[PDB]
Amino acid sequence: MAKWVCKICGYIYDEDAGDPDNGISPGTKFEELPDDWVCPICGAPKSEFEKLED
Ligand SMILES: [Fe+3]
Repeated sequence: MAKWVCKICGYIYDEDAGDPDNGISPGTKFEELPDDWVCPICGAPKSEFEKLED
């Protein structure tokens, strides 16, 4: 699945890994993340992520 980078800190949200420590099971697409999910490292909102795709 896709990977998205936090433009502030460089954390990669990997849809295959999810973010289970913050309530997100593996396989959750970035668009399916709750509106108040933030970067687990720096706290940036979803708006600050970019999909790693051409
Ligand atoms: Fe971040």
